[PDB]
Amino acid sequence: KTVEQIFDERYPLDKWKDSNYSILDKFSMRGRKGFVTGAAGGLGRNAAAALAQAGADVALVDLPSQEDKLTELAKDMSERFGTNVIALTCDVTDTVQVAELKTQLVEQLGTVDFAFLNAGVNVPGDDQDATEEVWTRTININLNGTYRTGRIAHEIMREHGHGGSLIFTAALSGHNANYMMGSPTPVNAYGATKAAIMEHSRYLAAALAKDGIRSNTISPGYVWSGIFNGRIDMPGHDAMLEVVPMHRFGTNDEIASTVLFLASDASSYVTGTDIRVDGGYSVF
Amino acid sequence: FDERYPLDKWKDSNYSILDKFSMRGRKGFVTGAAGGLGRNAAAALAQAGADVALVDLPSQEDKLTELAKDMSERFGTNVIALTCDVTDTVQVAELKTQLVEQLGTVDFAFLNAGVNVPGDDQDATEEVWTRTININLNGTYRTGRIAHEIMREHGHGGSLIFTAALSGHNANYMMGSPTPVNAYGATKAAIMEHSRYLAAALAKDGIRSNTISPGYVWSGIFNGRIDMPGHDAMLEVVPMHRFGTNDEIASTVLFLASDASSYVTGTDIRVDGGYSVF
Amino acid sequence: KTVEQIFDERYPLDKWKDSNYSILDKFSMRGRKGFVTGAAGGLGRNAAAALAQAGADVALVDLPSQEDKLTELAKDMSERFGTNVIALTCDVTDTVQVAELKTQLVEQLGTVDFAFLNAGVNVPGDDQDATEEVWTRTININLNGTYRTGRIAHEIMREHGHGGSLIFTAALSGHNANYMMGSPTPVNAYGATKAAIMEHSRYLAAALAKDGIRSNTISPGYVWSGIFNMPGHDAMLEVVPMHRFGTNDEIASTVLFLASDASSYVTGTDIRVDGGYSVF
Amino acid sequence: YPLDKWKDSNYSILDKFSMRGRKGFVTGAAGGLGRNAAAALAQAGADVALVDLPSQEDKLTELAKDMSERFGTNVIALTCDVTDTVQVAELKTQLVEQLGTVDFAFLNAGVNVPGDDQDATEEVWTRTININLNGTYRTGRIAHEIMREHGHGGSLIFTAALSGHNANYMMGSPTPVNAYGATKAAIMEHSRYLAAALAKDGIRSNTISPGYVWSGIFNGRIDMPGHDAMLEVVPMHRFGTNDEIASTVLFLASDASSYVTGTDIRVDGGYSVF
Ligand SMILES: NC(=O)c1ccc[n+]([C@@H]2O[C@H](COP(=O)([O-])OP(=O)(O)OC[C@H]3O[C@@H](n4cnc5c(N)ncnc54)[C@H](O)[C@@H]3O)[C@@H](O)[C@H]2O)c1
Ligand SMILES: NC(=O)c1ccc[n+]([C@@H]2O[C@H](COP(=O)([O-])OP(=O)(O)OC[C@H]3O[C@@H](n4cnc5c(N)ncnc54)[C@H](O)[C@@H]3O)[C@@H](O)[C@H]2O)c1
Ligand SMILES: NC(=O)c1ccc[n+]([C@@H]2O[C@H](COP(=O)([O-])OP(=O)(O)OC[C@H]3O[C@@H](n4cnc5c(N)ncnc54)[C@H](O)[C@@H]3O)[C@@H](O)[C@H]2O)c1
Ligand SMILES: NC(=O)c1ccc[n+]([C@@H]2O[C@H](COP(=O)([O-])OP(=O)(O)OC[C@H]3O[C@@H](n4cnc5c(N)ncnc54)[C@H](O)[C@@H]3O)[C@@H](O)[C@H]2O)c1
Repeated sequence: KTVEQIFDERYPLDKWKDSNYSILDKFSMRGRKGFVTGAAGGLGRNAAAALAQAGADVALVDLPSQEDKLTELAKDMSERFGTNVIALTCDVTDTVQVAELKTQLVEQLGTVDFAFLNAGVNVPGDDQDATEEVWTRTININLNGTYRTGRIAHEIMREHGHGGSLIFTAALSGHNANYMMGSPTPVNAYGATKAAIMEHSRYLAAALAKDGIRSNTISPGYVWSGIFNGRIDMPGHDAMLEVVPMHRFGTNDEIASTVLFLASDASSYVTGTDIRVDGGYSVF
Repeated sequence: FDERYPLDKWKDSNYSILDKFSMRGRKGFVTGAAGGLGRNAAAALAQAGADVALVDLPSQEDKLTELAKDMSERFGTNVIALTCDVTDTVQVAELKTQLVEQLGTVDFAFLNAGVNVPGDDQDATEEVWTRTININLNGTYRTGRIAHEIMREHGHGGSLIFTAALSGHNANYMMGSPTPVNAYGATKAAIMEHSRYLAAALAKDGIRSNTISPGYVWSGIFNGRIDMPGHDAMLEVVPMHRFGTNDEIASTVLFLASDASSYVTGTDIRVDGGYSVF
Repeated sequence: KTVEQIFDERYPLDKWKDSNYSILDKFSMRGRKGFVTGAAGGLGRNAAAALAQAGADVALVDLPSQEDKLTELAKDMSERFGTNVIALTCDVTDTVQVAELKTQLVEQLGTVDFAFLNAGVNVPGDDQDATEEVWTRTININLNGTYRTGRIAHEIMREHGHGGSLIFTAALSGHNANYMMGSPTPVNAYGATKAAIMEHSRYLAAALAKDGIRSNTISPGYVWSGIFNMPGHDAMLEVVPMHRFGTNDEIASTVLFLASDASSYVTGTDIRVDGGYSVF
Repeated sequence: YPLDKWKDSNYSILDKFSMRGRKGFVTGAAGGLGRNAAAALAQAGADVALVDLPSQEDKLTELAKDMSERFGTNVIALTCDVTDTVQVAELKTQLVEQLGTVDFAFLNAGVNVPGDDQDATEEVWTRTININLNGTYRTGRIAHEIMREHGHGGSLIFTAALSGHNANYMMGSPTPVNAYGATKAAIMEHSRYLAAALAKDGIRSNTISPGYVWSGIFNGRIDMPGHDAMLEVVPMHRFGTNDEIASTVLFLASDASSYVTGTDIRVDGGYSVF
């Protein structure tokens, strides 16, 4: 029937039988623009760098204090991959800076096709006796900060009248209390925010599907991004990887490839789900 | 071994499995105790033989006092009204003191207080978002904090029950689109991973931490807001094709609070009439 | 007659204001009849002893080899709790014995209002190099056997035109690979079958809700049931916050919750009784 | 642990998605997901064996020749019923003999047996377990047997389902996926166990859980009202296409996912959120 002809047109079965078509083209980010938060840190800058090499304009977003490190990273990535990689400072806990970041993203870059909302922090003393300061500091940065930065991203997309890809950095702390030889790590408030970020991403996926916007999370395990260099002896290293079958820390590049996949058309039917990158931690 | 892991306790004639659901000699509190889930949980625990503090907003003091008097007479336990806005850190600090002074100790807490702020969708404003976090997430944290602080200071175990939600796992489906539970869903997911950490962290101290995730419960909050077509439309994705009742949450709170759940910690019990299946 | 008057009658708010009402009555199994598979094991007999003490008639079901043990336990629990507790031997891999079980359940009990599908096995050499023999034996017993015993339970319920509660024993192994000092324990096929039982239970919960039948899984962690007999013990309890094995009565109390009206709005979900393992 | 590989003229993140010199096989290679996955891995520069029922031998050969021409790689056809242990043993030997070794396996073969509801018979139940569970375990087992015997790592990819996580929803009732859902759930915990057990061997094990994908299996079996009634709970409000599964299979097969093991990627256009 015409009903079957409609389905056969809507859903092509074998694009690989077109000479001009390639499955590798899906991982391209050419003619696309977006921003990366916490882009001074290992996961942020490496993710941004991977998106730039795929051929995307990337605004490197981090604290005002990182302005110098941002602008030189923005310059290095620009000359390396011949892309418009700019630097924009914004404290994500300050609404005024977030409101002004929205303005500069649209003006300096052009639009937002993707957003890697990676900015986050683990506060010391984040255990069962996490104080009001330790609790609220984590909630204000991880949950409220992300929400705001996530909001301006999908605000621009709808206002510009096109789709896009939201990638929120969660954690296994959002799934499990991180195991350390009988006792858990201090990730009480930290885990709560990442679990909140996860179900937030899931809601936006459901709500913004009609707008052509996908929303997914990456839950990295132990990744050696530079966060705690010279702050973990090999006794600690080998002790931490007890419960990681692969018995090694992840690297920034192994997260960068996952961000690329979620940002690109390779994941065009992936929304409202999580991709764990933990070397099999979640199995235990 | 063997001596500390009895295989067949039922072979003792003076033992009974039903004694594990008893709460006689137990003392604790319930937040949101003016609401359907809270007051029915409080009444269940009191009927099981516990002393209960009914905790809610200052504006609910008269209702709480009425409820507390009613439950005391019916069940013959110490049921008292104690007001606390969980957003106010000063009132939470005072709540800790009055719990200890008027009950003696805390062996259980049902941290049930929560709101659904209107306009909680993709376009959630700073106010709608932060209000939901401040009440549901921060409010539940600090009320949870004083409960296990009292337990450890008094040198005994206890059971924390946090009210999460189905919204914490899934976005509530209604006729193609999700219901506005953007911030709400986020706070309930946070509470579930919060309770999990505490379960692992406070096992040393003999304290269990678990969540209940209610589906659709006819608590009083839906009265006069929905019609029959809306009722049926909401329950399209609920196999049992009916709202749960306050007694069905109350029986679950008694299980997790009592010794029946003695080896149950860092987990969640969904009470949603099979919603989560879909 | 008003829409709100119907809702008020459908959904009572404060049943405790009925002086004849008690929340503890929801845990009674008086006038309820059911069966427990693997009833010779620790989890099985204790669950049965609990349900009998709550006031239920119980058929104790296990392998033909356990007949004498089942008879002794069935006579013991009958004297103790003053209910009709009977023994009915059945190999869950044998379709003729399971058809014979369905007959004797209706003939000797009268009906089936609850079923604890607890029978299960852990086969030696169940690792990455699990053989066709080890794999298929696990699947034949754990998955296919549990399916059959579960099927006749909800067949009897629907044939007798009433609801009931199915309880399937899953495991921690169904969610995660059990941790031992860097490597997983041999639960390759075992883990697979327990994960299959969980999603099997979840389908039945959705399908049988209209028939008034509830389906739930219990996922025990490390329970000292008698299947076991400082070292090794502590290595396994390294990732258990409570740093102790569960006892059979701690699973039995979870079964009684799921079998009783205490869980009347609980269906298509799992209850982890693992002392906080899942957290790690 | 390098911190910034991007700061290197001899490095590309896109190169991680290459399969140059990689050898492996795809079960269910006659169907939409299988053949399009194979095509994607072939175009990435892998030698690929198309594995399906003996009845599909002619179709597999035509595809294997078509794919070999377009992508200039050794794409071959092998018959194997996954319910037959003798044919699986024959497959293992033929895989090594015709490819050389197996660096990856996409265990994608599966069936949805009609009458698979609450009253799924012994015949309907056992058929689903035989094919989906025992057959997937077999084809998986010979894959990591070869990898380890040949003393190198690899990537196992098992096709699970949405049905493995949730009972598919349609107008207030679950669709008949009783045994189906059970097998797909078993495959996910199977994959998780292998991920933990074979990590030291350099072998990764992951699952893909498709929602509704217009692979060809739905052709002429659903009308427009039925189509729309199914997409009520899919926010993207459309079926997936074989290419959208293929891109996911390539990610999990390739070095792009080098730190991804013992997990699942749902490709359901947002289904899981409800
Ligand atoms: N590397 C890991 O082990 C790991 C594991 C799980 C989760 N994560 C998460 O990944 C993300 C990146 O972490 P990382 O490993 O690269 O270490 P990192 O500390 O270098 O990265 C965090 C970055 O977020 C920025 N940040 C914090 N608060 C901010 C604020 N108000 N405004 C703007 N920027 C702010 C920081 O400046 C930093 O550059 C974090 O969100 C972290 O929670 C990391
Ligand atoms: N009824 C349902 O269908 C349902 C479903 C999922 C989750 N929940 C959650 O269960 C819990 C109780 O639900 P309910 O049905 O009884 O609704 P409810 O509104 O009647 O009960 C919640 C109570 O929390 C109190 N509250 C709000 N803000 C407070 C604050 N700052 N400080 C102290 N108290 C405050 C309220 O006064 C109220 O009495 C809530 O957390 C709710 O989010 C309910
Ligand atoms: N550490 C634990 O105790 C633990 C943890 C997780 C899951 N489980 C599961 O709990 C259930 C009971 O475990 P248990 O601790 O009592 O050990 P158990 O071996 O003593 O009990 C299992 C019983 O099932 C019976 N069985 C095996 N195959 C059978 C067949 N074809 N037909 C009839 N009966 C058969 C056995 O005879 C046995 O009595 C099992 O399914 C087990 O996999 C146990
Ligand atoms: N298309 C979807 O919407 C969808 C959704 C969820 C899961 N899946 C699963 O994805 C996989 C591919 O499905 P599909 O959409 O391409 O449908 P399909 O039926 O066209 O492809 C499956 C292939 O497996 C083969 N097969 C069946 N039994 C076999 C046996 N004993 N031995 C060897 N091969 C056998 C079949 O010949 C078939 O070519 C399946 O496992 C399916 O269960 C598909």
